Amino acid sequence: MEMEKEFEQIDKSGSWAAIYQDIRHEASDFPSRVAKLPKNKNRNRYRDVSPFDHSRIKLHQEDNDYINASLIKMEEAQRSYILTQGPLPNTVGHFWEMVWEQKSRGVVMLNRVMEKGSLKCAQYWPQKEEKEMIFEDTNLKLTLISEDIKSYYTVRQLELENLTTQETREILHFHYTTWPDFGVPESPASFLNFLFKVRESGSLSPEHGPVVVHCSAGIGRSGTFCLADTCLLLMDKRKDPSSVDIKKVLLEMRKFRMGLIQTADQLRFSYLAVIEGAKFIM
Ligand SMILES: NC(=S)Cn1cnc(Cl)c1Cl
Repeated sequence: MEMEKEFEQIDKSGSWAAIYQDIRHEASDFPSRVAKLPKNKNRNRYRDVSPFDHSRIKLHQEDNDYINASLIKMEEAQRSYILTQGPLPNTVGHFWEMVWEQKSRGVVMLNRVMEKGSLKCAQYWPQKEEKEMIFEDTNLKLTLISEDIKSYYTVRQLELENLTTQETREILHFHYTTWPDFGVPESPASFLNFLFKVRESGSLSPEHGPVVVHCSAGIGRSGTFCLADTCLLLMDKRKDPSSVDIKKVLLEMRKFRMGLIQTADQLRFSYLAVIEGAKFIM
């Protein structure tokens, strides 16, 4: 079926939970043996969210190459994303090592450091120009260059330096600051505006390594971001945009990381975002 009318048909019939459970039943299951080794317990935020072995990002380190991160490679859309968890106190250095080694231009953050009165990820970037951060385990230096605070999101320019080679690179930090503590946003308008700002920066483009995207577990909000982006790109590329099937795209992405889209409300919100974004395109 088309998307917008499939949408109203699920709303009128109130069957979002049944649609979402079908997705969960059909989703791929692949091994995640490296993630479950005992030496990696303090590298995982949640025991039930792990990268598959076949698609995990490897650190270029011979001691321990493990990080909770997955490469999502979308062949028809010609887009790649790295989806990861919010860094932990003992993985902030690994996180920036990955950004460096994978040649990423942008980092997309969809959570606040504290939500619901608890810490959802480490404070992994510097908050003042004159107070830079040094990650001694991976030999990197990170400096805040500039910061632009808007009503729904903040963009930061950062300088990452590889202290071994003295090479430097500019990283853009796109921070969506207004996702609610419970539920999903009422309108997708500010999320779509944010997606378009990331696109405009070049961070999603083939001349760079894959964008790094995260929330707390790296599957819920993060899944919504890449699912909406890929669906809109396919609607631009194809002769028949109504052939784009969001449930099929989601199942393809779930071949690369488990659990993408965590609730039936996130699924409905993803439909809403794609439906509204397609118009604005023309
Ligand atoms: N009809 C479409 S959108 C084909 N398809 C299904 N899943 C993905 Cl990804 C693609 Cl492409």
